[PDB]
Amino acid sequence: TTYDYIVVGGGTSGLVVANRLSENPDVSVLLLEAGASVFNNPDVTNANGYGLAFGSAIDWQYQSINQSYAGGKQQVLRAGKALGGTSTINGMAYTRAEDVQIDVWQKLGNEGWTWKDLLPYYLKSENLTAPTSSQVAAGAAYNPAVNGKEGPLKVGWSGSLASGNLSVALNRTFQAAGVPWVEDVNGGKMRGFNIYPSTLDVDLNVREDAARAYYFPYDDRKNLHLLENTTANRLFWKNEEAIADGVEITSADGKVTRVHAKKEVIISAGALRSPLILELSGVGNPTILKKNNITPRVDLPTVGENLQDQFNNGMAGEGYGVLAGASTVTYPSISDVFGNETDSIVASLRSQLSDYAAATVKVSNGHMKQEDLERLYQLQFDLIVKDKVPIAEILFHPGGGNAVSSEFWGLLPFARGNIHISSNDPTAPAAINPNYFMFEWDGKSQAGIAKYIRKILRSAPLNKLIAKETKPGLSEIPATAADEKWVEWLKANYRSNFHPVGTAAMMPRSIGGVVDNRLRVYGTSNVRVVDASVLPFQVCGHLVSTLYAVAERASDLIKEDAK
Ligand SMILES: Cc1cc2c(cc1C)N(C[C@H](O)[C@H](O)[C@H](O)COP(=O)(O)OP(=O)(O)OC[C@H]1O[C@@H](n3cnc4c(N)ncnc43)[C@H](O)[C@@H]1O)c1[nH]c(=O)[nH]c(=O)c1N2
Repeated sequence: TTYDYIVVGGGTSGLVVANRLSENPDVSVLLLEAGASVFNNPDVTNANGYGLAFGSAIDWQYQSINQSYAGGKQQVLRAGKALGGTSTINGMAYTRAEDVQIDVWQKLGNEGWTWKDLLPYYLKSENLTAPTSSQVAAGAAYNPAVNGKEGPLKVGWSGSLASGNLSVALNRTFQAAGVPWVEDVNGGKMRGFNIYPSTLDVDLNVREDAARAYYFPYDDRKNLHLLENTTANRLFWKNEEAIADGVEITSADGKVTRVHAKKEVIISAGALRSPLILELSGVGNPTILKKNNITPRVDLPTVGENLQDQFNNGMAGEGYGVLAGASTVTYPSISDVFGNETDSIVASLRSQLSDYAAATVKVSNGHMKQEDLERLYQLQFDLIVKDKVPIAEILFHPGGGNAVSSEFWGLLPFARGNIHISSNDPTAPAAINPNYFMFEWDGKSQAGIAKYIRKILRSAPLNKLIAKETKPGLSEIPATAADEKWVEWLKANYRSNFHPVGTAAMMPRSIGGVVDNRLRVYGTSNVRVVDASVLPFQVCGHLVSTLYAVAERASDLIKEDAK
């Protein structure tokens, strides 16, 4: 029951760390995973199975508090309970981030974290299957210079991919609206329309989750150990800067035991669990810890703060006939969405930034300083307004038969919330509050994006295919309706976009960070967080690509520190 490294959470990020640290045959690694294999789970393996696993035994189905700035309801925040984590239940889209938005990580004080520092690790993680000519005819494309050829994560396009009326029409309609087709959204400039690749083993025609990528091909390594169906409760400490001695675990039979780490404990339980594990271990806000019958070990009160999530809405149209083709993504900038209204939207946002920052201070009861929040919000504002990073993701796909479905989300809302333990019982549900719709921009941008989608459906040449909008439809929201009617409908119908970051944010400790630029938790010698918790801001694209790259990079930092 002693190992060099214990990796808590056999998920998207954790499996990368366990894979890379176990490359040294003299280093022993223990993975702790609450779930089990999903190698044979048909809701997981099906390349066309997104959504099948929702609400099943492999979905944690975490519950938020009532969202008082939105519709007042509790929202589910889905997450994978499985070897492979959330990569087993996700939408399989493989898209990255805007170069300048990774560069901001260094601007905020994280030395060595820029697009060019992370780029080799995106490449290291990936093995892209080049598209066939029929896939190229459907619009599949890539830039060879920005895609890896030999990494564990297989990426590619469906063998079923075929050009069809809907995707040809969407491409032409966006181009006419001034949004160009881009060959690859993964080279650091994401704006455009694209037939995006997926985390797919194209030869096997199965979802390429993190366990199929980083675990099963390597599972006979004698130095790589898995304890599945096993829940990590908390870390325990050597008897000053805190030195983790190991992890306390509960097995399937309910027995509580200890496993010991000789070098480090890496916490990779996801953004909605890693901060809870810290809190249960005494690392966090001492007032919250003492209220919940925990003895504080490290006074780090921003654990669980700076939670940032996006929210997703859906729209739909009906064709005159059957619609087919590629699934598309569009990443429009603020001016693509707002056109002539852009300057007005920008001025309104500019005028509110300081007030947003003031309101966010209260969320943490002042454990983030107003001045630091204003600095962070100014960086996000500049990315939106000056660098013109995409403000939305819009997916369009055939919905079956004559249906076209769109799913979309604002990428850079300003609302921050938090997650905290609700007791010292490791099984108790956390208090999770993303504060969806807290700030005017967050809903106003969402409404702008929805109106833009309505306009695209009615624009040539796509309009020749589309009989009418069906969701919301013109009866529910007439085209003469004010913006507030859009915001009301979006509030009533959104879901979490399941993209939470920031709950153990990488920032300097003086401005409220939880981990340093080597992902080590402040106040500890040998504890790291390596998962979405550490991203200090949202990214424009889909999270796994960046989380794999971050975990690949962390693995090198861990190896260096061991030498
Ligand atoms: C429905 C849906 C749809 C999408 C997405 C998410 C969701 C929920 N995402 C987001 C992406 O899939 C997600 O952000 C990452 O998989 C999260 O990886 P992490 O390593 O942070 O946590 P992740 O959740 O993967 O891993 C945490 C692991 O820790 C385990 N665990 C938790 N608590 C534990 C404890 N106490 N003890 C032991 N084990 C514990 C969990 O069971 C899990 O295996 C996505 N991304 C993308 O790139 N493309 C997409 O198309 C989508 N779409």
